[PDB]
Amino acid sequence: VEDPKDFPVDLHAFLSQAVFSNRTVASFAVYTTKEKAQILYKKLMEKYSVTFISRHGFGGHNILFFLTPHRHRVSAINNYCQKLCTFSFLICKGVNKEYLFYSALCRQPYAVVEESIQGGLKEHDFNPE
Repeated sequence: VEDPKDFPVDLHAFLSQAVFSNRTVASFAVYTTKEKAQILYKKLMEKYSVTFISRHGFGGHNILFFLTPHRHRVSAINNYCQKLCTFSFLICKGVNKEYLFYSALCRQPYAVVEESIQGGLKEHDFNPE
């Protein structure tokens, strides 16, 4: 069983593929092992002063979703996360459709493991589609 090379395909519409873009953004996702995500949940929370972070389970792996008070390049966030990894896989992309992405991670086949605001994010926390 090979490690994933991208996020699951049911999330593709919500993610930015432009991983080398030098525009700064404020919503990110990471797909990695349960072990790395447990650690990164707290480390990213502190490093980037996140306004929200959640950790979700899928197929033996985890996905982190987080929002930041300041904008960052995806490559900077990826660089920080990759420092924890040698053999463990880790995919990091910007999230274009914040609430749609988070809400997909709160329905099967995904499960919320922990999140930083009690009750999570609300649809009304973002503009309507």
